[PDB]
Amino acid sequence: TTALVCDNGSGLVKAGFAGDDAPRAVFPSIVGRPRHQGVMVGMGQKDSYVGDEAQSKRGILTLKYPIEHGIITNWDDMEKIWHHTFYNELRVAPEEHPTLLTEAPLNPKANREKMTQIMFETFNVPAMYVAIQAVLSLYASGRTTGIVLDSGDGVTHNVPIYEGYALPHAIMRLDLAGRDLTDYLMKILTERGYSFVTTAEREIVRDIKEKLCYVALDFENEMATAASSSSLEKSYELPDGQVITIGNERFRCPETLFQPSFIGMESAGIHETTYNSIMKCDIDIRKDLYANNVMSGGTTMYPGIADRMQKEITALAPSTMKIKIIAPPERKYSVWIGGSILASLSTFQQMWITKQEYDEAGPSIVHRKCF
Amino acid sequence: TTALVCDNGSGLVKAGFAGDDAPRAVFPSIVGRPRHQGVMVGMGQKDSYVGDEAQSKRGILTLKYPIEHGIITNWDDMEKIWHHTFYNELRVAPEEHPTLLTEAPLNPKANREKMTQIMFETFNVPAMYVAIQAVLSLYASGRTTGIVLDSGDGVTHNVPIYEGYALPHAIMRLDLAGRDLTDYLMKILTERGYSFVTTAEREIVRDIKEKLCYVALDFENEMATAASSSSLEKSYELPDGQVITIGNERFRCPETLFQPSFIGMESAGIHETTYNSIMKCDIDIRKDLYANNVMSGGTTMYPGIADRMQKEITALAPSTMKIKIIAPPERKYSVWIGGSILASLSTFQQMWITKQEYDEAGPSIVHRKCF
Amino acid sequence: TTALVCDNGSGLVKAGFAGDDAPRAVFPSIVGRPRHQGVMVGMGQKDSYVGDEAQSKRGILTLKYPIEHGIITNWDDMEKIWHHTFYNELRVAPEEHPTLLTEAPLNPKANREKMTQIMFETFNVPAMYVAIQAVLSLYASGRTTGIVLDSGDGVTHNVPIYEGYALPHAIMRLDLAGRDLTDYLMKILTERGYSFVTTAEREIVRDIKEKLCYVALDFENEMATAASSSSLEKSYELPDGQVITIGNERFRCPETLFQPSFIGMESAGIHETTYNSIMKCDIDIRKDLYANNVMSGGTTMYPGIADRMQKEITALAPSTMKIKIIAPPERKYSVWIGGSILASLSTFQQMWITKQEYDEAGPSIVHRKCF
Amino acid sequence: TTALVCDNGSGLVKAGFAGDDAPRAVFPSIVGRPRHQGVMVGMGQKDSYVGDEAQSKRGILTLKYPIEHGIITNWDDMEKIWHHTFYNELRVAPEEHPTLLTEAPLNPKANREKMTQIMFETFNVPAMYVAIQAVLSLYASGRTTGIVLDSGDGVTHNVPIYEGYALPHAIMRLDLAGRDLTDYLMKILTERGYSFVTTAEREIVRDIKEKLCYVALDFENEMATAASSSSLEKSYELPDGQVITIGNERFRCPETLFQPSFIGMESAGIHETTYNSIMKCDIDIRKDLYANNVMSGGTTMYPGIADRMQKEITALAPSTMKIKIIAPPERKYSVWIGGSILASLSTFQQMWITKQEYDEAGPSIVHRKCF
Amino acid sequence: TTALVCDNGSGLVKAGFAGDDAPRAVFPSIVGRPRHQGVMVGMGQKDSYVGDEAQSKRGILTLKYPIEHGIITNWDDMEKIWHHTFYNELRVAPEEHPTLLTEAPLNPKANREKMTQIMFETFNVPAMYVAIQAVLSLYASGRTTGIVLDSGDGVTHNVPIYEGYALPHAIMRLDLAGRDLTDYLMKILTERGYSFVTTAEREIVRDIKEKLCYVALDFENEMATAASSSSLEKSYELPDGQVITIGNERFRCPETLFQPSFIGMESAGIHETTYNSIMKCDIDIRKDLYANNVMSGGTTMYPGIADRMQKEITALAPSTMKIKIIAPPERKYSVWIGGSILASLSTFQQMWITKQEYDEAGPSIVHRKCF
Ligand SMILES: Nc1ncnc2c1ncn2[C@@H]1O[C@H](COP(=O)(O)OP(=O)(O)O)[C@@H](O)[C@H]1O
Ligand SMILES: Nc1ncnc2c1ncn2[C@@H]1O[C@H](COP(=O)(O)OP(=O)(O)O)[C@@H](O)[C@H]1O
Ligand SMILES: Nc1ncnc2c1ncn2[C@@H]1O[C@H](COP(=O)(O)OP(=O)(O)O)[C@@H](O)[C@H]1O
Ligand SMILES: Nc1ncnc2c1ncn2[C@@H]1O[C@H](COP(=O)(O)OP(=O)(O)O)[C@@H](O)[C@H]1O
Ligand SMILES: Nc1ncnc2c1ncn2[C@@H]1O[C@H](COP(=O)(O)OP(=O)(O)O)[C@@H](O)[C@H]1O
Ligand SMILES: [Mg+2]
Ligand SMILES: [Mg+2]
Ligand SMILES: [Mg+2]
Ligand SMILES: [Mg+2]
Ligand SMILES: [Mg+2]
Repeated sequence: TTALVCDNGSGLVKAGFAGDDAPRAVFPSIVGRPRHQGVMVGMGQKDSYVGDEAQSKRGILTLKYPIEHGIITNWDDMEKIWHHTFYNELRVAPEEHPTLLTEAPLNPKANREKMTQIMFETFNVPAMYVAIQAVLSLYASGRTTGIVLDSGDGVTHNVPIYEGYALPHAIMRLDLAGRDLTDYLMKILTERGYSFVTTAEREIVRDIKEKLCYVALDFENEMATAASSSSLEKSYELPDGQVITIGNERFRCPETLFQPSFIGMESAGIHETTYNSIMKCDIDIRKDLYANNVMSGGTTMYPGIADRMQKEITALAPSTMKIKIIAPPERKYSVWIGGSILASLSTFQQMWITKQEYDEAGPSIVHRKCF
Repeated sequence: TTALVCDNGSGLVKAGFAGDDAPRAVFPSIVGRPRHQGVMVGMGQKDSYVGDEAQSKRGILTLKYPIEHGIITNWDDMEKIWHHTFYNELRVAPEEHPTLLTEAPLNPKANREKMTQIMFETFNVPAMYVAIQAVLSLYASGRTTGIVLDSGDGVTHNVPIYEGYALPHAIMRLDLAGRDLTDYLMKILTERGYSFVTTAEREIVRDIKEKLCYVALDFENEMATAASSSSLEKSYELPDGQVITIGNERFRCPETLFQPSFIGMESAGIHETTYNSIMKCDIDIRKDLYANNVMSGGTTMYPGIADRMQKEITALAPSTMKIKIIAPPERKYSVWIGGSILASLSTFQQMWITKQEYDEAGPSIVHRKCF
Repeated sequence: TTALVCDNGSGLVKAGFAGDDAPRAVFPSIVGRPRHQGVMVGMGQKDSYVGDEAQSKRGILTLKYPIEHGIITNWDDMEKIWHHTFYNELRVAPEEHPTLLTEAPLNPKANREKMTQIMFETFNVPAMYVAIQAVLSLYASGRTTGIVLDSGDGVTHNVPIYEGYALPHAIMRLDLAGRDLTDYLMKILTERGYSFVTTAEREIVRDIKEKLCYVALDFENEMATAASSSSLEKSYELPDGQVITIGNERFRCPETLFQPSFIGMESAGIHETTYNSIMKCDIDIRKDLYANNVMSGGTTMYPGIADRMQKEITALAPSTMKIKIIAPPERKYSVWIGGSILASLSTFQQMWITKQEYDEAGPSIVHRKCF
Repeated sequence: TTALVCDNGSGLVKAGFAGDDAPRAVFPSIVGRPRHQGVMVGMGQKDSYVGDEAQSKRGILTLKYPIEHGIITNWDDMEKIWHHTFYNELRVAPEEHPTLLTEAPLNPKANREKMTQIMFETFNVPAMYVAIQAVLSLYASGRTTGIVLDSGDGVTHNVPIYEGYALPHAIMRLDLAGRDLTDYLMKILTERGYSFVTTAEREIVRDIKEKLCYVALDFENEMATAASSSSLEKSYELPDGQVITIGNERFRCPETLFQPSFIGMESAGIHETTYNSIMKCDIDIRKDLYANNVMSGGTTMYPGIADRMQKEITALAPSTMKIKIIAPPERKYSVWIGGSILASLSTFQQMWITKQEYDEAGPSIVHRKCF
Repeated sequence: TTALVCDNGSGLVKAGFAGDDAPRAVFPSIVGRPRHQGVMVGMGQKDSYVGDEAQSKRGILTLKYPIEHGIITNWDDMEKIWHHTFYNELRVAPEEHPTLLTEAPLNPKANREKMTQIMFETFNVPAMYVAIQAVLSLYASGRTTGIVLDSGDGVTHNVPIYEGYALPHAIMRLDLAGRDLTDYLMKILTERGYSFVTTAEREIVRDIKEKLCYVALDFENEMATAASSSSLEKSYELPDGQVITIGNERFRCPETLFQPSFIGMESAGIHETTYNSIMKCDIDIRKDLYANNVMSGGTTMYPGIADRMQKEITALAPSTMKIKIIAPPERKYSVWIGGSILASLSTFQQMWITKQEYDEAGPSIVHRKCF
């Protein structure tokens, strides 16, 4: 019949039917209340703005993100986003089609149980599933081996997979993603005197970094060139028509991926975290993981991120190993296309968690993995 | 049934029923006592002249204005003007029809409380409301976005509105208006030897500026042309039949709008005040305000005021922004037609402050804004 | 070398060199033609009488005043008065010494331009200046702060000054002065049956008020005492030897200063005009103006005018403010001594309008104020 | 020898030698031009008034503040203030003594580079340093741990410090300070009809809030008491001698500290910002920060601000934590006394940026932090 | 004279003189560098924190462990820990007293040679020895037979001993210890949403498991009780004052001892490893080993670990064998007290490796075992 695949993670909700080549719905997943004055409810001024209208009428709204570090925080408000996706954006009657929800690894169980209970209680979904983003992201390439390095707006995580088996003892999760690169760019742009404070202005810095930034191949040489010369400097126009000149900051923001120290995060970068998750694995595997290192999600679409990563992990692993980094076009949709394949896969149809089965067996059903 | 809308501000009282295309009553709102001799009360010489009779029999009267800078000063005398409006000019029995009164922003609370208490105590109005002139002025265009630049005889003020929301943190109010341009013209006309002193003669200079004056597109070029040549000079006939020649003064009076320094007022002009009230607003809004800059009220009917304003704000804001200044015909009635629409609007009928509700909840009721 | 200072205002021409303690020339500034019969010109009967001879041979002459409300009206006749001052009274050759002319504020520009053009055209003055009487009047005290309340025969005006700066937005000018008090006394003396009609008889009432009148401290008590008793009555001898008894009228004439309604003038008195010109000024100044309120000119030499004024403004201003009214002796010469100081002041010598400079730059030169 | 410490921030310049117990110079740091008329430069009327003379002769001057939100805006005019401090107020020859300048955190680099370049170029300071106000403010207590909550006229900021180490990843900066509380009081005082407009009148509201205001312990109870009763009302005398009655407004102005929504600022209050900057820090630290929460600067001298703050953060943090707020007397001088200690500290003498070192190494020297 | 015994293994350094009943020094053996900012070395901020100060000032430090799996990794940093132990903690002059160092079995020879070379080169120890922890642990009981099951922070190992002879062909070593149980608890506590990431937070989970955890007698029954009921749940307070509720996790962490599969370790548990090391031994011995099964070290102090172990090995070995598990109090000090006895034993004094003997015979001396 149909299946509805939703990348439910932080930032863009991607949703729309399986059996299609691209998402049908993509919208920022923000919720906004009128800031300046209490709502003129007697005249019917709508007090909630979710998804697209919020960004369209950004300046008057307290834009809240209801998913923070991949953990759903506001349950009253996340349900408004699902409400909007099914009834307004897709215009699909949700009681009729199964829904494949997706999650980060190593989340609190309570978040999966609430997310399930709502879908069975208020939307009355007929059948449902919660998958892990890094596994779906692999089907999108057609491969059955690789270390899926998945970035995002909220959570970065690695899931090595081999011969279709999933290794659950070497999943890694960082808390480093586009929201932390945005909160860093908002701090390094004040060195030029541009000062963004409110959430609406954050939704402008979240657009600067999308276009202007690029990953410096060698960070310590570009910190020379950006000091001696101004061919690196580039200019961008704000909504009001004022022009920014962004210069040096243009490549320091993605650098924090590789140096989490910059943001105060005591961690390995993403290059040391892929390498650690490989070294943790058995010695027999590693020559196959090095050859199949797949990337997905935004904050892995900066120009040249692959060409740096491959050099930077090459500097760690032995020189007898060829290292190829599979960064296909449309990484932004990798997880959704993985859902659009896996939901149409003829073997999968036994894994759906039928509403009846949850109603009788109780919420612990959701943690089963008879995959 | 009906609603009575009154522009109660300084200068012309505009009044007459909602559901009509134009005011039914327009009269100068002056009060006058016989000056020269104490009134022959035993013979019944009427000692008060309000509205039209005062201007008709101007020369013998001490014309007082009971509203000064939008603040009602004489409570004994303002009530004579409402008395005259309801009983003599409209000939409407006021106990029967709700009345929508209008106010400047940032007025003292005490002025709204007295104005309410009189309407409920002596006129016994059945239901009443006090609105802000710059919000009503926007409905008159049908728009739901724009920076309402409202001039007048007493108070100039800006109210940006967006998507029907009102931003109350960026209302600005100046104290610069037709009464200050009149008091300036009375001072620059003495350079030609015409000297107007009494209030009756002020009600002649208040008519000179209405007809003779115009806004110079470029002030510093016209101060050349008016020096080298006399095509700029123009002539006007007084009530007694003597002819004035007004020359250079003809365009210096509206110039004080843009240069409040001229009148001793330490302020931005109206071009810097619209621009400041825009810059104060959030960056996301500003491209929409620049496109919807609405004007209202007299002292915004001088020929070419729009065509200067648009150049003068264009000189401030970025050159990527189109700036359109919406100065419709009948700016003089914009606020009244806004009242004639808003009072007939089907959603508004819950906002009336019923007499019973004020009688029980006490005068603090008038500051509520469940709009 | 020298400078010639002239109080050119209405009534007494005061003239004579700077660097002296008192005017050298003081004379009534009247012009007179033989009234009764056309002049016996073939026998050489002199048809013009200016200054002192006119008053000396008053009774046969149509005494005209060539300055009316501080505006020069007869240009053919005012030039006779300057002619007489330089050649006959001072006996000074005017081509040789600079002349500091003085003016009322808010005069028509044309009056300053004609007054300049004559001095450069017919007298061929080498260098010249036109100052404002109320500024000069302040130097006479040595102060650099105060509200200069300047009376006169023609024009009353206020000029607040502070720290040597002049505030040009709070100059006030009334049209109320000794000529209007004379024309009022000529009307209230007919209540006793004395009737003065001709201009010569006006030059007698202008001498009655100088001696007999005084300012009543409390007007409404003296209108009692003058009704119940006759210690207030006083007697004066006319030129022919007839005795007047002036009684009640003795203090009603200066009262019109404080109540311009009496003369049909719709105005604040001088006590409300000083107070209005203070209230107009910035709040930071006012405690300094109240302490430095200077008086000058005749019609401010009536006995007790200061002691009333100080009570009458004390009744307006707040009771925390000390109010001191600086009425020095020789108020009549205050403006002239101010000229005799300012013309000898070493900084001033750059402000002279050299004849060459007017000849080349044209009559608009006279309005410059690089003071 | 000596060291000159200057709190260069917005509002009061505090300056005077290290090794003393209190500033030797304290003056408002305003610059003023004569407003009403263009300066009589040929007579030598001084056209600039900085520091004390400006406030002394307030009413005639366009008081500009050359530091706005801690960012120096007018470079031509700020240099007049340093000129006045060194040559006129301290009468110290600046080529001879090192100067410790102080700054807000997160300022634009360009502001530090200009501020340095001027001190080395025009004053020719022999050696100089730019420190951060919140670090110096801690030495003033003698502590080596605490969350320095520093308010001011321009910028509020938090700097947690622990064991003498500075954590640079949890500095927070708001744009909320005495200038915004003044601009709010000027808006809420119009509810009583007092209307202050010009900058001179702002320098009176900036004195009202200093004396009359106090922080309400419980805002929502005092909004009851101020409604039912008038023991809360208090009265104050203006320079002219008129008395204000300030009532309800008396405690709503400091409330905006805790509720930035009131001023249109979308932010946490200062109570949520200290708590956020603590929660951001590592879990091991927090019990030590709660015990050492230091306050400094004006707008942290309102009566009872500490006793509210301690309750309001106690409502957030866990109840097992004792919270002590160290608000010593002379918070106004905390930063200056910190400079007077740190500039005399024997270890510091290697951190001075010698003029030679800047001349050779170039302006990037100023961002080094070999602290 | 004296002898200095040091448990040099991972986690707590235990040190202090032989001939005493308990260690004199016990401290975490961590090394820490300031994380957040490069050290202010010119001011003398100490850049190294070892032992107790590191844990005391935990939150600002990158806590590194210099011993990893019983192998010394950082030679520059381990020497700082010996430096601190001898000079600061014991305050003993090390050139004067022999030192008995202790080691895991089956270590790389290079680790013993470096450890020896440092003690003879930089500390200049007069005489020294490296013993094996599991042999010393037996003397602590006074027994001369038993299978010493020694746990720790780094290495678990078995050494069967019989009649004082050591069997070197049945030493077993696992890589499973308190550091792996900590890294597992940090992963299972995220199921409740508590997420510990940094090393400082690891030093809090390393304290949770010390107090809250206990060994479930029957794991599969307690996984029932913890599902049906909440008497098992227990609560603990963090340093900041926030309370954890730990529940189910409380007994799954020590379970990984018995099921190394849980941590991804392909191994027998400790119950199968004691049993394998017994079965490997000759049939004549085994009835004596079963009766003398001694435990030592932390991660063998969890409540009830003995009472489970004895049941779980009883399930393997024949039912004719009595099995007694000798878990005395103060297992944490067993190895140190074994050193404090063996170093005072009169026969041992010939086994010291004199400095002279190493200087002449070369580093291969350290592997001799003329025991
Ligand atoms: N073309 C791009 N270049 C750089 N960054 C991008 C680009 N597109 C999106 N991003 C950023 O990547 C982040 C995550 O996007 P996305 O992968 O859609 O999140 P999720 O996968 O959780 O929906 C967002 O901050 C987004 O702005
Ligand atoms: N056609 C005109 N041209 C110029 N000025 C005008 C014109 N009509 C009115 N004005 C002046 O505008 C001022 C305000 O008029 P109005 O807008 O009616 O005041 P309000 O809106 O407060 O009633 C008055 O001084 C009036 O004389
Ligand atoms: N002693 C006096 N008492 C009252 N009024 C006087 C006295 N002297 C002069 N006046 C009147 O004051 C008027 C103005 O005189 P004056 O100040 O000389 O005029 P101006 O200053 O314009 O020359 C004249 O009417 C004069 O008669
Ligand atoms: N006693 C006081 N009570 C309340 N506010 C004060 C007091 N003294 C000063 N202020 C206000 O605090 C603000 C900042 O003062 P200050 O701390 O000197 O600024 P800075 O530290 O930047 O020099 C000013 O607006 C000042 O008026
Ligand atoms: N009372 C206890 N209960 C449970 N575990 C403990 C206890 N005390 C210590 N541990 C843990 O045992 C581990 C090893 O401690 P220890 O035996 O001192 O190591 P070593 O013997 O190598 O010095 C450490 O992780 C320690 O936290
Ligand atoms: Mg994603
Ligand atoms: Mg109007
Ligand atoms: Mg005079
Ligand atoms: Mg400060
Ligand atoms: Mg041990």
